Amino acid sequence: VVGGTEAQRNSWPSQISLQYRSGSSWAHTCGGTLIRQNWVMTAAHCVDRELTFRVVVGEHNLNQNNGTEQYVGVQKIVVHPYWNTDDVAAGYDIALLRLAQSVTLNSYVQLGVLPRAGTILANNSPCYITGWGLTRTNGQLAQTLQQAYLPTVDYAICSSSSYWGSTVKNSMVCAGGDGVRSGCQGDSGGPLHCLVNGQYAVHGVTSFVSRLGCNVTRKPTVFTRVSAYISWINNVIASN
Repeated sequence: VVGGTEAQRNSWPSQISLQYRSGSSWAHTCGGTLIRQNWVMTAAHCVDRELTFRVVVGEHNLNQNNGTEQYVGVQKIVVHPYWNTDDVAAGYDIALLRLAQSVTLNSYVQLGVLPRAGTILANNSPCYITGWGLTRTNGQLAQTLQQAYLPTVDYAICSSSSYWGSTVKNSMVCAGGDGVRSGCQGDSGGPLHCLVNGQYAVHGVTSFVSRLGCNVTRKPTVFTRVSAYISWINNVIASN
């Protein structure tokens, strides 16, 4: 997250860190949202590499443990069947991870709230992106979980020629694009949390930013629209 602030440790308890095995260690690569005690929602593109993945729930500072972490292996990966790695503009950038064990819920570890199927946000709706992604274009991952206020940019604006043009689809949510705050590499897969009727719900799965940089005016961060995939999510979980 470029241009954000450190979150409170209990603000975003559905946020997970998706990590891969790197030698004798583990490295954060992506975010995700805990959606059952044994299922995480992330971006398809985060799992294109055939790596060994784990999920960390309750995490806050990737560089300093505080005793609220739980670590669990990824047991099964179900990528959206229409995802194509070489065509992120086509959409379908979503995947579900079944965890090896169910995590324990507490004030740091909670299920994310998903929207009802088909819900679209009015333009300029209030949302926050969260994650450990780069804090500057070509920078480094955050140590502490970051948040940034990123109001939505509706489809009509986001798909206009000076924004994302035909790269954005109605199965996506755009947010931000001021040139100051944005997602960045390493935020992918994580949530866009939007305040509706007094409650935050996870309306987005971080999918892409511009090739030119993370915080780029008229290139809002682009998320998979969770509410386009409710039936898919429920069908995968019921089948597995």
